[PDB]
Amino acid sequence: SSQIRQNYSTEVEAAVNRLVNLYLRASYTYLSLGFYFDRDDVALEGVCHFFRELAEEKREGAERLLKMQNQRGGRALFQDLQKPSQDEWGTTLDAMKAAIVLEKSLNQALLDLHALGSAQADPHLCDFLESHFLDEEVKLIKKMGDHLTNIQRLVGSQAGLGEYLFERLTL
Amino acid sequence: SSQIRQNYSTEVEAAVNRLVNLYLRASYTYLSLGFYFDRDDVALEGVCHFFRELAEEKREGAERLLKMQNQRGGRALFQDLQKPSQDEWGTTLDAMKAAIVLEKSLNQALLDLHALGSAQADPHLCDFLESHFLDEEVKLIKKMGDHLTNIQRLVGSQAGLGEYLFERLTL
Amino acid sequence: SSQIRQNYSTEVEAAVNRLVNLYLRASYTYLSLGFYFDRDDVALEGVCHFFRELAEEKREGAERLLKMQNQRGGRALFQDLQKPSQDEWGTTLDAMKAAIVLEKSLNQALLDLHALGSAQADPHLCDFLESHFLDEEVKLIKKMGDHLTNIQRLVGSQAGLGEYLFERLTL
Amino acid sequence: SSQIRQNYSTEVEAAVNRLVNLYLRASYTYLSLGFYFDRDDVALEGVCHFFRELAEEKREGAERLLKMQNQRGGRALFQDLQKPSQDEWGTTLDAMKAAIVLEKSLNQALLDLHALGSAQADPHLCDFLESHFLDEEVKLIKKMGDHLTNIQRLVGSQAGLGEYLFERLTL
Amino acid sequence: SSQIRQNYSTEVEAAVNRLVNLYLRASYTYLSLGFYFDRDDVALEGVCHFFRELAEEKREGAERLLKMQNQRGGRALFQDLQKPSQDEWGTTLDAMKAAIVLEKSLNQALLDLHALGSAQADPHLCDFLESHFLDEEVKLIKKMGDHLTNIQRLVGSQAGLGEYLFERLTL
Amino acid sequence: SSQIRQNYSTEVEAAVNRLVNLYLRASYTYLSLGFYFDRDDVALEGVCHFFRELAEEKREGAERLLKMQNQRGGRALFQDLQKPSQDEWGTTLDAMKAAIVLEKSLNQALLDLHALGSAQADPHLCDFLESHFLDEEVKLIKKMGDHLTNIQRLVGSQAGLGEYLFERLTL
Ligand SMILES: [Cl-]
Ligand SMILES: [Cl-]
Ligand SMILES: [Cl-]
Ligand SMILES: [Cl-]
Ligand SMILES: [Cl-]
Ligand SMILES: [Cl-]
Repeated sequence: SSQIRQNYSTEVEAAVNRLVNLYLRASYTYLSLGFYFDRDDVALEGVCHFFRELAEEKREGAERLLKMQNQRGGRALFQDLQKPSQDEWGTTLDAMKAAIVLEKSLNQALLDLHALGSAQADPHLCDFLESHFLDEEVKLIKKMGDHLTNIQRLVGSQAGLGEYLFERLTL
Repeated sequence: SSQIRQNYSTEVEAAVNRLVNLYLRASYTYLSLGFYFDRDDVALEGVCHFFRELAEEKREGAERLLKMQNQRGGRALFQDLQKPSQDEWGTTLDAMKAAIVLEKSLNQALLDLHALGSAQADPHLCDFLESHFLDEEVKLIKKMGDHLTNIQRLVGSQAGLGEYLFERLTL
Repeated sequence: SSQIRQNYSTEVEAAVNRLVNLYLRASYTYLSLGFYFDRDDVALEGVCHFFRELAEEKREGAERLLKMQNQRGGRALFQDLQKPSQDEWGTTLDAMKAAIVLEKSLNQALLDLHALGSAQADPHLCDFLESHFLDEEVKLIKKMGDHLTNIQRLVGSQAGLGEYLFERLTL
Repeated sequence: SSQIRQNYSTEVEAAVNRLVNLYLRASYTYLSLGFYFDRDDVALEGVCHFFRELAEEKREGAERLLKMQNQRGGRALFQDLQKPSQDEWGTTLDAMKAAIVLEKSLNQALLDLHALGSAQADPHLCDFLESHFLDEEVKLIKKMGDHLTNIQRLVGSQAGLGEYLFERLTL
Repeated sequence: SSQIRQNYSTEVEAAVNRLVNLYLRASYTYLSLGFYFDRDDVALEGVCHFFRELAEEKREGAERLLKMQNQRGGRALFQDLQKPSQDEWGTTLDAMKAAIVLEKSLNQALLDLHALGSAQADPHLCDFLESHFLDEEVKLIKKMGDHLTNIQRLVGSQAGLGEYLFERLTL
Repeated sequence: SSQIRQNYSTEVEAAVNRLVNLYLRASYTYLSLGFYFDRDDVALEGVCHFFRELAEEKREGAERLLKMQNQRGGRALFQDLQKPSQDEWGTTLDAMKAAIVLEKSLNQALLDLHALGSAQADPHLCDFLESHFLDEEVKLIKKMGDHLTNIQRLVGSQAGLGEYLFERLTL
């Protein structure tokens, strides 16, 4: 039992460890998406770079949650990281749809945890999510929605052409 | 129905559009106050500049609310902008009293919307108001109260003299 | 009655206040067009930026007219600002057509006021419109006509593709 | 009754004045701890500097609370500052334990006030504590817990040696 | 009993601890005066800054006395800090009169302690007061007397006007 | 079947994907070791930093293997990442022993894969391991052996003292 722990519920502690698992899983998914778009038979470098950058952001999320865990006197506990849901990710469109689905699930986890922190009267947890995750997630989802719209407008008749142009002129 | 929208109530969406209307109305009021104090028969440049600067701040408020609207997947809807409540604004004192009344009504709108966001369990809205409006509004109201006190001390016997001196040495 | 006013007709004064209303209305229209193209389901950033920049130019127009009003000893009077004619603006093409219609109506207001100033023998008003509005308006209308032509050439068979390319390579 | 005060409960106002008293009392305690470790018969300069720096941080806390008090239109009221609980503070270990006890009581005061602000629907107070105190307090308590652990590992057989080494290589 | 203490009377040691209490009390008084003049209904920023700066100087005085205490091998002992004599400080005039009364009492404490050090044949104490307090106190009292005279000349018929002008053009 | 693949055996391809799994698992282990030594009740910052840096190096290893996979025309395939073998890592000594065990198993995987590449007559694979992994691994193992020796010499009678000193003066 901790020298520092104050106002830090076991329920929050545990949900924080699950969120770390989710973020790491997200990182892994993006590592898989990034290297799929680096395949010689896919070869969309801008799409590759976009997903690799998200791998990194999601790893950094987990790391910030682990630091906060320790700052509040909780105990990091790690679980198995499950492999991404797919081994091949189809088109840029398919991939960006899967990424928005993923982000909406991270975002709902963030909101679920905020609500718990709020029911537990844990304002530092609530602020920590407010300052470092909730707005970042909103901005990212807006950006992906923006991309989806542009990808979709570009499919038209000429899907290859549109995929090339999006990668070259937007990403 | 939106690709991005998550945890964003129609009630919040609508209140955000009304707040945009309020901020724009406030901007307009300050544009009118600014140009009244630029009249050759009023000629108080420091008072002019103070109100023009607030016109600009309130426009920027509306713009930030419109951006957030889009970031959450809501739909901006614009209404008629009603003209300022007055065509002539009297003394610096009169004007600063009207500006504090205006700001207290914007501030109560902000607090009403925070409360709604809080009842709707919308922590991103609550944080967004916290980070960009509530403290800014408090600081502005403090500053106007400070000015009012100084204007009032300067009326004394010699109202013209006091109005000149306030504009020259404070604004 | 004014210490400074000379050769400044009540007819000009009033038409100047109406032109201010028109410019502000134009600004508002462009604010609405700008945020429509920032929607996640429209997502054309170059179109957004083009219209936001015009919001700003039209606000600055009104501000210069209000300053001149005061410089000539007239009295600024503000009216209700009516909401933009549309809540959704369709394609880039639709939007640019609406913007040219708007600008042609501002331009005819400018010319109507010049003619009045000319009938009233008010050379300072005539010069002020000449120096700060008439050429600026011509240049803007030329630019919009240029854009319209390019948008139209790009519709061809492939409307999404053409809308993307115009926004990416021209705006 | 105030020209500026809005949504600022007498209950919050009073609790803010008590928190100011607590922070100042904390400052005083740290001033006493700092000068005890500057005694020629204690002579641990790094421990001295650590506590003097906290004296300063806690004074600055009180000052920020007094500023906010005025910004919200409340009235600062000062009380007697009670002397520190001890005139001599024993070992570095003893001192750091007393400092963690102190900080946990400041931290619980902060949380109590946040809860009150939350029950009173006072989001500006809640944000102000979130932005300037709650995380700072968590970080400080983590740091003191870190120090305690290191002090404790160093006692072992050789308490003087461990106290010297901690002061020389950590503080 | 001290390894370092030489020619340092218990009578001096104790009077030094009382002087520390006096200086801290003075600091507190000035902290209260500073925040009173930051009230929105008082709003005299130059008066605020003048008193806050004295809060700081008097804290630094106490700190230098505590350092010397330790340098001579005496033992710092802290007492209760009594609250300022007033919760509201009236006009700038009232406040500056109270500050001169306060400073004259600090100054008489300094002189009383010098006399004791002189009777005890403690030249280092006498020099320490000479080098760091007696002249500083004289200069401060001269400055406050200068301010009082200027405040008094400005009351005349027009007290608000004079209070504003003093704060704007002198402080 | 690949446009680029030449002299790249399915046996190598598969072993490369398993090595990626091993490196990622190693990264995870080091992430867990790093945050254990950041606990307030462990508090050895130099040990924390040493393991976090290895988390990063092992992630970069996996990333370089995934890039090479794609460069040779193989297909990255990801598996479940198993959780670290321990939730708590004991002393610095315990941790460094576990890290050397881990590295010896990575190193044997590297050598096993080199041998396979050598039996398959795949000189590019052999060179790639030579240039980017085998020497790096040797250097790291030497460094850990160096650390182990120093940790062990420092246990002596005084284990806490030795753990503190190693972290402060070596890491
Ligand atoms: Cl799975
Ligand atoms: Cl109206
Ligand atoms: Cl209308
Ligand atoms: Cl007491
Ligand atoms: Cl008292
Ligand atoms: Cl396992």
